[PDB]
Amino acid sequence: LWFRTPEKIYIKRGCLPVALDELKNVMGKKKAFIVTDNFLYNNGYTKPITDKLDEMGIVHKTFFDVDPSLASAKAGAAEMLAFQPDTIIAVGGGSAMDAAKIMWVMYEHPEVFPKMGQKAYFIAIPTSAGTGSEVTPYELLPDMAIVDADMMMNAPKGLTAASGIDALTHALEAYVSMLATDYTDSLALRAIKMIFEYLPRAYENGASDPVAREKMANAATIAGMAFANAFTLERYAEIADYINNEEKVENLIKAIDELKEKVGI
Amino acid sequence: IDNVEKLEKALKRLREAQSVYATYTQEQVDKIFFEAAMAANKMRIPLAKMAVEETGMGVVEDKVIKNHYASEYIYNAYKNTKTCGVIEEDPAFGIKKIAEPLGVIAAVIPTTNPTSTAIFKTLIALKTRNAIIISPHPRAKNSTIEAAKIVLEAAVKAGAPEGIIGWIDVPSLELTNLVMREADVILATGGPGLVKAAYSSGKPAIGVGAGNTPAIIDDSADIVLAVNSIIHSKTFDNGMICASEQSVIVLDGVYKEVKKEFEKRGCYFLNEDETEKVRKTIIINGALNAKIVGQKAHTIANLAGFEVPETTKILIGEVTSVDISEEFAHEKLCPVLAMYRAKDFDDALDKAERLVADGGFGHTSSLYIDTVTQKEKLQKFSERMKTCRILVNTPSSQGGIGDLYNFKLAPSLTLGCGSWGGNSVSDNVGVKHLLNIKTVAERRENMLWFRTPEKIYIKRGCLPVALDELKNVMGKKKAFIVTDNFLYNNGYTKPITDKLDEMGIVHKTFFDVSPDPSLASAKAGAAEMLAFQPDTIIAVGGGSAMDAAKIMWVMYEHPEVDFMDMAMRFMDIRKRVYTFPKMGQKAYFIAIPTSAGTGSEVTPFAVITDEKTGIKYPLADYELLPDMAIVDADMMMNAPKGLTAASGIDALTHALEAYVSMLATDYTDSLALRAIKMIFEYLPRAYENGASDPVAREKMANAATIAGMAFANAFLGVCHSMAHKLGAFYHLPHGVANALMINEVIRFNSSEAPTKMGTFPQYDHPRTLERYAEIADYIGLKGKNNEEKVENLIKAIDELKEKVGIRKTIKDYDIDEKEFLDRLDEMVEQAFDDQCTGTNPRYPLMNEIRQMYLNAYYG
Ligand SMILES: [Fe+3]
Repeated sequence: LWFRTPEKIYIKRGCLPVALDELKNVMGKKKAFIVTDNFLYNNGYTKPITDKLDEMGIVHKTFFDVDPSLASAKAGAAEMLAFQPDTIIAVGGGSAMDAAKIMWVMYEHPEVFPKMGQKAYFIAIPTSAGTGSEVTPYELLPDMAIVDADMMMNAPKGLTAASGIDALTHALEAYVSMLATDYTDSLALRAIKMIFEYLPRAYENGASDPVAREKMANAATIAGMAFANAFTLERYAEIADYINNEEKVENLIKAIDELKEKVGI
Repeated sequence: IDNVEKLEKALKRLREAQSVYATYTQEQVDKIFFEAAMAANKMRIPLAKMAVEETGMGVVEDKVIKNHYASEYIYNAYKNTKTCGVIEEDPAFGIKKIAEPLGVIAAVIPTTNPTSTAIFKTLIALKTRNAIIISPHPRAKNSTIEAAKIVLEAAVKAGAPEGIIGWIDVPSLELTNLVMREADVILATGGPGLVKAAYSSGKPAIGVGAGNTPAIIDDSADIVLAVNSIIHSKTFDNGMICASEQSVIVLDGVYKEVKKEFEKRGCYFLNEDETEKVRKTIIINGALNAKIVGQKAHTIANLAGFEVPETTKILIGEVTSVDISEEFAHEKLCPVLAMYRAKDFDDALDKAERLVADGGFGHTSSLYIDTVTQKEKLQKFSERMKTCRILVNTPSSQGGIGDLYNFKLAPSLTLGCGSWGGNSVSDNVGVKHLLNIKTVAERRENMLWFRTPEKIYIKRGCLPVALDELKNVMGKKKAFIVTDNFLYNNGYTKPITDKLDEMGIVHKTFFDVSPDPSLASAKAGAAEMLAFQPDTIIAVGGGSAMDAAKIMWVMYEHPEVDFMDMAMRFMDIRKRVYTFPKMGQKAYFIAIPTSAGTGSEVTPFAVITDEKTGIKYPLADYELLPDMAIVDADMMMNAPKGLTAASGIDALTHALEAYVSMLATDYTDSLALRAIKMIFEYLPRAYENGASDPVAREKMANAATIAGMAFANAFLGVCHSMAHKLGAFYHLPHGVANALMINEVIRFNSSEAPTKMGTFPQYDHPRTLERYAEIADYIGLKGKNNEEKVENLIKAIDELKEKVGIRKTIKDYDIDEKEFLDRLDEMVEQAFDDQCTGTNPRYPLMNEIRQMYLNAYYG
């Protein structure tokens, strides 16, 4: 077995500026390539990142044209090759991160796993709390991950519910998986317990309950780690007890149905 | 207002008016500013005539220009500047500036600029929402008063409070002294005698200095431009304006052309007798003559006693000395000018500094030079003059008040001279000097992290695979194996050297590491590494070998590093004074544990014994994380009984203190809980059988690794701060020392009313009892009231200690009572001054640490 995670994972509210100032100017990077989508770029969710990269001396280029398509990935790779960046920042979560990873692969290896750590330094910043794509791939694994609730305060209700259910599903299959070990078991159990407590609060109040949003972000990250490191009746019984080993499955499925009802699925 | 009582009443009414005016919005202030600027601009011509008639000096046209400047440019500069409420707002942080007003201002007006300065000060006071009191010079009083009226009425026609500008009709020394002592802030002007009283009154003040300004002309200069600029600036308002050139230093190379250009355009050069006459005329009885300021060159010459053509503009007298005794080296607000002869640029710089230090210290200075190829001379000039306003190719009178010839310079009168002149501004006085910026702060939290070594391989028999990976993807060629003598003598490194000797890797081993390693062994290992120059480092020992290998790695990649500098205590890991050097260029670090409960294969700590005094110094930084962690049960199935028990209890203490620590997040919480459960579930079986229970041995190693990650990301507490010193003083094993103190630290931390807390932003209130309750619930214990659960946890820990053959107290390990008592006083101080102590939730004191030690010893 193994255990692979990104080099640095930074988690707290308001950690985006400090995670950039204290490292990016320290490493001496001079060029940045932000990759986002139309919606986030238009609403101005990339403003703090460009504002931070403006205070210190880095020139930045934004690519906001991206389910992703391979044609968009090739266009982004061509744009990267023309711009020749050094740091790649992926913002948006989900499709945006996969697209950015593919662009990174094609930009650092135009011949097309090969070793891609020479031309670019990859940073992932999620704006959704369901995918956990910043910690999952093993040569696609990002070099750094920044998790803060400020980027995820104003998510819509349907997206919030879908993201929560996706994180729950990831945690459940990470715990049940045949390759699961103690590390993934502990992470998945923690993620499930945090999901069964704060998802209704995040779906009801939304931005009015920042604690629930931050807990959902952390649970999404833990579930992503568990899924990345881990791709039966006793397992489900232990999960239910943590939250005659036959009725426990029924109670767990009833609780899952109740949670789905609470978020309007 | 010519007596005290009326002045006090005026202050009272001005304070009442300011209290109302301080709450106006942006639009009202904008309208008032616009109306006042309109009135002041429209009344530019009569004011200049009145000022010239009353003061008896100056040129009416230049005063018109000055009034028009003080209205139009002042309005244009701060036309759309925000001075009302929130200015800067950073949502990520919690900072917010409000920019409140200042209060009532006591403004002093000189006699050289009666109306323009009054207009400027009144406008900047109105824009900033402050009241103002004008104290006019006795020579120009009426004119200044009129200026204020021209604004005041306009202000109250836009919505300003009635008594928002006030003035003293008849000024006197006692009245001025009293009015300075009452206003919150003083805005002084008029040079020495008044600025000293402003700065010695008990209230904050903003004064201005004045004096000589030197103009330098060198070989590579535009002669026509320099001469004409000097003439323009000197003749502007007959030199009665401040910052006008008082002396010009011309180099030897272009003296003739400069002199010819000066005499071509209306300048009169003085011979010896006329120079002496002007000397006697200018300074009388060691003071400036009051009948010379603002007068024409012809008038000055007639006062001296000789006649000059009616078209003469400047009187120029060539002199040689720059000392105080030279009357031509002093300030003179008149068209009289002095010219110096210089040999090279350095002589010009020396004369300029000698002339600016004695006179206008901190005020303007000017240079004329070709700033295309003579870049070095410009930098030399810049890095030499104690001058707040250095001008290049610019007339000084119009350059000091800079919006005409240069931009991005604040347009204003009241030229600040900085600390050199006894002032506190060192800049052009704008609106930002009349504001009280107040900041709003919101509670944030420190950024946290999750840092682990990459490529952590977890499987029995996986060492062959992970060591074969070394050649395919990485392809290293040299290997250095750091172990201890015990495992080397018993052949515990045989598989590794067998795997390396299979293929093309040259390997060397170092086995001279004793338990509790010393720094001399670190030097020996670093020297051997330097001699061999390896590409990989492998540590195949449990507790001491990893620390030794890490310190040899540090001393090998950076031989110039110092241990005492590198082993300092800090408060924040990311704010430490000493920054660890990067370690990724020479060697590759691999850790292969053989004792379960150390966790050093995944953590940034390393403890080293000094051997000079005998103190175990722990040092921590994330640059020490190995690049490869290989854990395999095969090399851990032959541990003794006592060693296994010590390792298990040390791992349990690691997990408990990681869970309880202030730096605790969900990651370390889950890891610590899993490690805690798996240690209780499997430790006795591993201790009893050992070789016959492979499952228990694998589970113990897995739990040890989980706990290692847990406290690698969340630092430990005071239990280790005590156990380190206890095991260093009496040669006790680390696990045993941890076992004897955990059940007392648990009681120490679980207090709803602690004497002190751990001063961490996310640690809001004492919550340790609840955390211990969660631990008890997860481990499978029963209780109620959140109190019996902690007691049952303590009982379970005691039973676990009893099961693994660990005694009950310190005294059971043959520790002399007198020796213990004689060194407890010195050991407590060392226990308190430890790196881990700063992370404990309760932050123990000295007496409480001593009491814990006594309770541990006496049971
Ligand atoms: Fe320890």
